[PDB]
Formats: sequence, structure tokens, C-alpha cells
Amino acid sequence: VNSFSGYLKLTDNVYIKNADIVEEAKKVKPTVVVNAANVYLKHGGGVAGALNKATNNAMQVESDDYIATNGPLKVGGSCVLSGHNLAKHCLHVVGPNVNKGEDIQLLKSAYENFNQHEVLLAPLLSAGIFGADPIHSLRVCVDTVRTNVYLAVFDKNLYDKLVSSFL
Ligand SMILES: Cc1cccc(C[C@H](CO)Nc2ncnc3[nH]ccc23)c1
Repeated sequence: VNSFSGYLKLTDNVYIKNADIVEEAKKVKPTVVVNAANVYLKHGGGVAGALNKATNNAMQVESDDYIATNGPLKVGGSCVLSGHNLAKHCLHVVGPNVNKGEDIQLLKSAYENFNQHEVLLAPLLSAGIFGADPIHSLRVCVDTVRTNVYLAVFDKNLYDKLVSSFL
């Protein structure tokens, strides 16, 4: 039993809610919140900009030190950093950005990072301003992640479309 509330069960291990991931994290304080990051951990907009703003820019400060030490992530890769006031940990995961011309097949590799964590609060990777098809991303999530994932989908119209089309 966990403290996630109001989710629709999609499969044995995947759950979904029309909610802002920032608000879900504030309420639940999950062990792991997933950020939809880029390879430079520049949290300018989208999920990343919203999470970082909620940390009062502490996520960005920590991220800049991470990059200075380690260099950029790979597309499809991840790193574990602090969750600050939102969660114990933040798993920064880089899905392919279609608006940058990145290969959509790397989306499966991106979701594989979730399997290193027993329970996660996550956004839909590569959706929104990353330019991929959200129906496809939900499908890849369900077919790749085996651990327990709670998907917060902020956009109400998108949430309705995802539920009504889910096979
Ligand atoms: C990768 C990506 C970037 C930009 C947008 C989206 C779409 C999703 C779903 O609508 N956005 C969100 N989902 C959950 N919590 C959120 N908080 C603020 C925005 C937001 C995906």
C-alpha cells in the first residue's frame, strides 16, 4: 500500500491521473519523482522547468554541479539527484526530443531507467514540447516499465485522449 490517490489502473504496474506532477510530488513526497530532462540538465521549461521552479532553483544549482563534474547525459540515459522539497530523489531521464531531431526509438531505452526503482511518480516522457506522440509514449511505458509507475498527466484534454485510446 502507498499514498498515491485517485489513479486509474491501466495494467498490473502502471497507473495514471490528470494532475500536475509538481502537485503530486508536493502531496505524496514520493521516494522518486522523474524529471523529463535534457542531456545538459537545463531545466528551462515543460516538466523540468516546473519541477525546478518548485525547488526555488535548487534543482538547477545541483544539476550545474553534476554537469561540471560528469559532462552531459546520453539521450536515453538518466542520473539520480536530490528530490529537494518534492521527493527523496529525482531521477532525471532524457527521452528523445523530436523537435531536436532525436531518434524516437531511444524512448524505450529512456523508460528502462525506471526499472531501477520499485515505485516512481513520473511524467509521460518525450510528450509535450519534446514532440513525440503521447499515445505511443504511454504504450512504450506500459510495454517497458515493470516496476510500479504512477503517471501524472497535467493536460486534461490529453489525459482524456490517453484513457479513451488505451488498449
Ligand atoms: C516532456 C514534456 C514536456 C512538456 C509537457 C509535457 C506534457 C505533460 C502532460 O500534459 N506535462 C506535464 N505533465 C505532468 N505534470 C506537469 N507539470 C507541468 C507540466 C506537466 C511533457
